[PDB]
Amino acid sequence: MGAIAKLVAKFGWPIVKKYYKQIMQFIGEGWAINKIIDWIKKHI
Repeated sequence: MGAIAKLVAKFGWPIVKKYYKQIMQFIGEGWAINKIIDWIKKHI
């Protein structure tokens, strides 16, 4: 528990919904907790 929420409390609800096709799409494999974070911020 707490896979996508990690990006919500960090970035924002409306900020994760835009990159939901990537974040949740990555975790499905075996990403880390220090990846999706630096990833989103890097994109935006």
